[PDB]
Amino acid sequence: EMEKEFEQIDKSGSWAAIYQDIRHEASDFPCRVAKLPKNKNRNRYRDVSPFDHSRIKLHQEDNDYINASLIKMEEAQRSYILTQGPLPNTCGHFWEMVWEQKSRGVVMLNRVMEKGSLKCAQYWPQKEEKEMIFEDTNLKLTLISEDIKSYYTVRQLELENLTTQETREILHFHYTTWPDFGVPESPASFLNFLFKVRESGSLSPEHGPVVVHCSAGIGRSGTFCLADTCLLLMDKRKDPSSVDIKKVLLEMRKFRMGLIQTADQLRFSYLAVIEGAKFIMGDSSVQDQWKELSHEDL
Ligand SMILES: O=C1C[C@@H](c2ccc(C[C@H](NS(=O)(=O)c3cccc(C(F)(F)F)c3)c3nc(Cc4ccccc4)c[nH]3)cc2)S(=O)(=O)N1
Ligand SMILES: [Mg+2]
Repeated sequence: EMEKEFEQIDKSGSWAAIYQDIRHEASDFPCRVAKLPKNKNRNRYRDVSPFDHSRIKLHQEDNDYINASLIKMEEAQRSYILTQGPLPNTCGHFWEMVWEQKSRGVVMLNRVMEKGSLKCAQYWPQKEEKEMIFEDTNLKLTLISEDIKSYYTVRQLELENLTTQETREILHFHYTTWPDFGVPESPASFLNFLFKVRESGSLSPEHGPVVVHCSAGIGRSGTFCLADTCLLLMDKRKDPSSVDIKKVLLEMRKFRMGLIQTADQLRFSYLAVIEGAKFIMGDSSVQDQWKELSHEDL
């Protein structure tokens, strides 16, 4: 039924109309804290703000603001923190959030520079011997190792609370070829990556919410979370054909504005879920097929 709906949307050529209807029906909640004058330099984009009700609060008394939102999907039983690409002055805040929320994984879907423009600060160390210290938050971050694939890289980071000396291993899943306002090369390349994150254990409820970000934390980040959530629901319900992706996206938009930024990212989300359903329904060949198709060992 999901592919029947997909098939009729394609035949009618109504992706833009469907997507615009979602934009029109999406929740509108205040973002008063994000808009306070003192928080202007903590926001990368003036039109992308976290709603007050779902924003992540830093545990510091000075200013607890960070442009990050808790997306809590009740039925799917999974939470995600979606945030913008950190700014030069909010990298300490970013890691303080990771620490305080007890996240185990960070999913990055953009590159630091895209088409001649900075989209995110270099918030993690590129070299083992050049660790980073965020003085304002008292955290130390070290690159332990990295596994570089053709379109994505997985890194092992060690985050240390300098005050208590406790250290934690943080896994960084960096998708390096997802164009801004665009889509992955194929459902296979997207799913291969998603399942790598799932298999790492990072999404387990024993850990805090995975932190997902792109440049604004809504387009690419929204696509990633929508597909994951829909696949979770299909695996959970007695009838996987009951999953209404448009309803799931409207639910996600109650927690952060603008998730899914183009009609084609919405269409791609359908393809990813339709393709991923094969695995949910049993198929044990699709995963290797996805890896092969993704050409990750290029
Ligand atoms: O696939 C994506 C889209 C990126 C993205 C999404 C939103 C923004 C916020 C920008 N604010 S602004 O300070 O660059 C900006 C730009 C224009 C107007 C504007 C106001 F509405 F006037 F505030 C703000 C931004 N770019 C547009 C382009 C766009 C146009 C039509 C439909 C969809 C997107 C709209 N807002 C930046 C990156 S992502 O990193 O979330 N992944
Ligand atoms: Mg070296």
